[PDB]
Amino acid sequence: NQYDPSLLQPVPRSLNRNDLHLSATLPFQGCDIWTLYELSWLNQKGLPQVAIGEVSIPATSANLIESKSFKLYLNSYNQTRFASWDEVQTRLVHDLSACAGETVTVNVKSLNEYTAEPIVTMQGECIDDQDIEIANYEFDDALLQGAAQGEEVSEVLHSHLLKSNCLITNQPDWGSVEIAYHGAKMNREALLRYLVSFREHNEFHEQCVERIFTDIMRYCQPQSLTVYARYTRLGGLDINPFRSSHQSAPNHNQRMARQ
Amino acid sequence: YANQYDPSLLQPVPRSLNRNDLHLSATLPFQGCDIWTLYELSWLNQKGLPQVAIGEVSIPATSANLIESKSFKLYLNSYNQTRFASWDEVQTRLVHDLSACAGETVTVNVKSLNEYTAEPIVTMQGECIDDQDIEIANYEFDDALLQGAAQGEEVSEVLHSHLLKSNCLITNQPDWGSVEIAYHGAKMNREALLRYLVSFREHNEFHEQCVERIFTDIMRYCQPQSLTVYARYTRLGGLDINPFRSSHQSAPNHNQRMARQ
Ligand SMILES: *C(N)c1c[nH]c2nc(N)[nH]c(=O)c12
Ligand SMILES: *[C@@H](N)c1c[nH]c2nc(N)[nH]c(=O)c12
Repeated sequence: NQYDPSLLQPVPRSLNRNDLHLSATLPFQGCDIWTLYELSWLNQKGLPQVAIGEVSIPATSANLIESKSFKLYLNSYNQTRFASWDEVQTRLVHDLSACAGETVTVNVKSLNEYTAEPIVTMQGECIDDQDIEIANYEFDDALLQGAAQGEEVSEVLHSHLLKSNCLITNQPDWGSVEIAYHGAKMNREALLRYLVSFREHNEFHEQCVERIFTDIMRYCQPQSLTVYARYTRLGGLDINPFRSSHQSAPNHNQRMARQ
Repeated sequence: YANQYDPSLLQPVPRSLNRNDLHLSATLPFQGCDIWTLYELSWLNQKGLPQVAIGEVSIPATSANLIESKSFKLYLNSYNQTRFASWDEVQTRLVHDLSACAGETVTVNVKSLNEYTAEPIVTMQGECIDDQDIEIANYEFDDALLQGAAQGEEVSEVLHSHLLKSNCLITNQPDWGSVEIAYHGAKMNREALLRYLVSFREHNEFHEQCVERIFTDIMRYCQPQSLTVYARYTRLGGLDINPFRSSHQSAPNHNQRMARQ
C-alpha cells in the first residue's frame, strides 16, 4: 500500500491526433488542467494530510495520463509518510512529468485556500436555451457545414450540454465548454446540435476538446479560436482541456457548479 | 441503446442492519437526515434537447432504508436518455421514487446551474483539531481511544476535522470526509478524538453508518448532555452524502459544498 509511480499509465496523444489528421506541427497550443480533489498522504509522524492538487500538463507532451491510473497512483500516497508538503509536490512533479513526457506544473494547496471561493459560470452567451428538436444522437461533424456565415465578429459562446461516453468505461462524461473566436459569426443552432451530437460518442476529454477545435477550424475557419472545457470529476480527479490558436494557458481556473 | 428510466435500479438497505451492530433499539438516540447532492442530473426535454441540473435530497434518518449509492447513480443515469415534459415532472418522479425506496417521504430540489453562480465553498464551524503534533502508526479502528476522553470542565464547543477517511463497503474505494462535532458536556481531549477519527482510515463503512457510530461512541464514552455529529463526504460516482445526527437538532442550515466536494 505504499507510494508507487509504476501505477501511472501514459496514453499517447498521437492516437487521436492522427485520427483527426493533424500533423506533428499542431494547429493549437494549450494544456490540460487537472484538479485532484482527494490528494492525501501521511506526514513524517504518520498524521494524515489532505490537500487539493492543481496540475497543468502541456498539450505538447507526448502523452496524456489515463485518469483511473492517476487516481490509483494518488491512492498510493494515502498510507505513505512524506517529510513535508514540499516533498509531495516534488514527487508529483517528477512522476507526472516523466509519464506525460514534458515538465508538468503542480501546486499542492491546503483546503483553507478554497474557503469562501465562489463557483463560477462561463463567459459570454449561453447557447443552450433553444427551442429545437433533436432527432438522433449520432455524432455528426457535418452539423457545422456552413455554420459560419455571418459578419466578422469576436465573441465568446458556451454550453453546459456537452456529454460523451468515456472510452474505456462507458460511463458518462459531463462538461461545459467555452468557445472564444474571431471570425465569421457562427450559427448558434448548428453549434449546439454539433455539441449535442457527442452525447453517445466515445471520447477522452482531451481528445474531445481537440476534435471540437479542429472541426470548428475546418468548417468555420475563424481567424483565432480558443476552446476550453471544464468536465466533472471521475474518481476524484477532473480534467479541463484548453486549446487555443494563440494562448498557452487560460487566464482563469475556477470551478463550475457541477465540478 | 442506453438504458432509460428504470426505478428498479434503486437498492434499499435497511438502516437497522448496522444499527443492530451498534446495540441500538428501535427507539433511536438521535434524530437527523442524510443530505445528498446530485451533481450529474441530466435528462432530455420532450423535443430531445438535453437538460442539466443539480439535485439536493434530504432523506430522514428515521426512514426504514437508506439508498445504496451506486444504485442511486445508475438510477440517475437512466434519466440521461429519457424524455420528460418538464422539470416539475423530473422533480416529482425523484420524490416519488426515492421516497418509495427509503420508506419515508424525502425532499428533493432540482436546481438550474445558474442558481449556483457565486455560491461559496465553505469550511465547517468551530475549531479545527487537525494540526496536532502527535504520532500515529496504528490505523486499526479502536473506539476505546475515547475511554476517559471527556474529563474537562463543562463546556459548549464545536470541533471539526478534515481527516476522516474510511473504505467504502461495497465498492471498496476510499471515502473522504470532514466531520463537525458540536456538544455540551465535559471538555473532550482533542488528541483522543483525533486518534479515534483517524482509526476509521482502513475500516469498511457507509457514510451514514460511520456518523452514527461516531455519535454513539461519543455518547457512551463522553456522555455529553447534547451532541451533534455531521459529516460531509466527497462524491462517489457524481453523488455525495452528508449525514447529520443529533440529540437535539434536526438538520444543517444549508447544503453548501466543502473544498474537496
Ligand atoms: C474517460 N472519459 C476517461 C477514462 N480515462 C481517462 N483519462 C483521461 N486522461 N481522460 C479521460 O477523459 C478519461
Ligand atoms: C461506500 N461508502 C458506499 C457504497 N455504497 C454506499 N451507499 C451509501 N448509502 N452510503 C455509502 O457510504 C456507500
